[PDB]
Amino acid sequence: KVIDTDIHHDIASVDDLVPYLSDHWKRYITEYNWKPIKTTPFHQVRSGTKYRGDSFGESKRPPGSDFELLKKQLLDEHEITYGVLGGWFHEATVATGWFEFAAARAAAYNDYTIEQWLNKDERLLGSITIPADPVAAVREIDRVGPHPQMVQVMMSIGNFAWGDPRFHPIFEAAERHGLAIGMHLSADITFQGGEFLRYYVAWRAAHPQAYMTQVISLITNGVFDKYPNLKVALIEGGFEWVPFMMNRMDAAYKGLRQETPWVKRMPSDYFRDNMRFSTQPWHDISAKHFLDIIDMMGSDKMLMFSTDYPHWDFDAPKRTLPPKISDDLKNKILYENARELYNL
Amino acid sequence: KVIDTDIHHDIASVDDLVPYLSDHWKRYITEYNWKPIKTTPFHQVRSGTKYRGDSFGESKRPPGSDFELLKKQLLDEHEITYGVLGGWFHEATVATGWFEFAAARAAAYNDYTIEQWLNKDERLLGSITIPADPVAAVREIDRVGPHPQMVQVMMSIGNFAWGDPRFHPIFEAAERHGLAIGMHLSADITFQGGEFLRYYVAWRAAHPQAYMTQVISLITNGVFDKYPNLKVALIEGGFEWVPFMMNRMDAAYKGLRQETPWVKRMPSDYFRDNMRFSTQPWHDISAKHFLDIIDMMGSDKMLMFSTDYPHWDFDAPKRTLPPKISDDLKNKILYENARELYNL
Ligand SMILES: [Fe+3]
Ligand SMILES: [Fe+3]
Ligand SMILES: [Fe+3]
Ligand SMILES: [Fe+3]
Repeated sequence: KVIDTDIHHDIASVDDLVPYLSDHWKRYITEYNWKPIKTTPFHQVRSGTKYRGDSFGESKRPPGSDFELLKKQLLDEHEITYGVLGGWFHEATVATGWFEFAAARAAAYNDYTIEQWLNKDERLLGSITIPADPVAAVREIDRVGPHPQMVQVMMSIGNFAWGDPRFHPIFEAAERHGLAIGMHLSADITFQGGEFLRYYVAWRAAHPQAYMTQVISLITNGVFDKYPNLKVALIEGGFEWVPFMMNRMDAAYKGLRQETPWVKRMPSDYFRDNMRFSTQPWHDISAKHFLDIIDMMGSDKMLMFSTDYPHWDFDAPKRTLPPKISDDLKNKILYENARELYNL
Repeated sequence: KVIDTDIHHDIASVDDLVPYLSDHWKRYITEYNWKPIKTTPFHQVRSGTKYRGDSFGESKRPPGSDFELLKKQLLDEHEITYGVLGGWFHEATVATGWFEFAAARAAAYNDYTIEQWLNKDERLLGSITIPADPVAAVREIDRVGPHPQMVQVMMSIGNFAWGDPRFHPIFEAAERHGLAIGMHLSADITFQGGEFLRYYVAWRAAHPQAYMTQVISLITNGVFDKYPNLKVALIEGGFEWVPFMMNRMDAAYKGLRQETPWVKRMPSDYFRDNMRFSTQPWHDISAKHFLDIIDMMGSDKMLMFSTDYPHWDFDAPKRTLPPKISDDLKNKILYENARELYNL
């Protein structure tokens, strides 16, 4: 009855990666003291920062890194049929130097998911962590993509556009392996002139813009005309802006499609046929206003559920959707739209 | 019946500025052959580019640089009661160097608008062109803001955020003079990583994001708590995304408001009380979807109309709103909302 499309399991220590790195790269952790950097100059102004208070546990363990707490607190407690692990490994994809090392960690992150998460539970599905280098990412996708519980290539949203023709081999590898594209913000997003907007509360209100840029980038570069069977899940960008983007791009393309002649359809088509959007973070939306938005969308196949466990704005699956919506809709958003996406 | 809030008068050539510049800066046009730069690597793939086919006339004159044609084709032809001239002078405001000269051009642009446009027709109103530097921007507002037909300070949208405390002296100087803030895109907006997104059709699709950052920046830096009678006109960024941003910022703020303790109201109160949005460019929208957007806004006082004369996606007043809406809403969008905004 419910498929969770955004779960952030984690490593509890950078040392969890040493057992999967070649001996060259083991040194960067053991001897050269490599730690992952995040560039966001701010965070949630609350105790427990980005997490639920009850996700840390008693062993001082980073939330999301304890498999057993994941099982109890989320999979069992909230009756999850299938959870799509997102990871907390975006750092390797949005890395700004040491790209060779970054590719090594990508493979290392995926070994850790397969061996310490996917293989320990049938309800867990995985996303492939990739470096941004298209050659290495195709090489990683070919490596762990054949895995049966691997459903998604994770294109972490950074300060570049995935739909650029340089990354087109990565989409082809994912279609050649029956995978969807997941897309989730990273913490490094900046905006015009590269500024962070001074406050986390402002940065948080802005970052759906980066999601919007990626859908424009996928559509205008003809990614969906080249691979019309590829689907892309936008995870945690919201969805209330979606009818606006559909209308704007349709109107833009009615006058000017000759600039990108490889785009054969109307942009709102690729929204219905090739893209899914998570409902998290859910905000109090009346059932009248929610149904308006579905109607402005022209489909009920486009929304999916996610909890974002273990993050502070966690959404519980029986407490989020407006109660007055049809059970048919309720089941499509809670289960069917995702199940179709992941061939589940 | 109609107040047009986006009209783009222009100079015919950089020699129109020379009478209004000091001798020092005359030389930059006379001897050093200065020409404004725009950085956009693309434009509309169409004959006439960004302009209407009938806007050039037969003089080879730049569209919108011809007072008499603007009168016949726009003010008279479409029966405009008041036009808010927005100019095409954002280059001075979004200048990236030679700032001292940029201030001088700002004044010369305003001198041009006053002497050759505002003082030649009573249905015309003006925006104040400013340099970005807040000291000299205040100097210019003080100098030309007392002109009886100047209703707006033009805060041209580039690759920075106007809500920054750096700029608050400009906000204050507008309110002290009884002027609103206009906010219109530049040619020079980029996005994540400072990229342009390869095709003008993509760039068109994305530049509403920059409007989104401006309204976030205004709220979170407390511009409207500092000046609660100050109103801002987002002109040509669209409006169908207004509901999503009001709810996104309201959800953020319920939980994180102590980060910005100067923000005393709810974000969506500022949207209703402090912000006004243009309808251009108008995309077909059903009557019910349009009314659902207004219900979602919680106010019928936020939408205004503009033609965007002389650009290629010009809207005509008798033919843009949903033909099924009440005369009460039609008059509020076409006239009343702007008339309250500009104390007209
Ligand atoms: Fe997430
Ligand atoms: Fe989150
Ligand atoms: Fe305009
Ligand atoms: Fe325009």
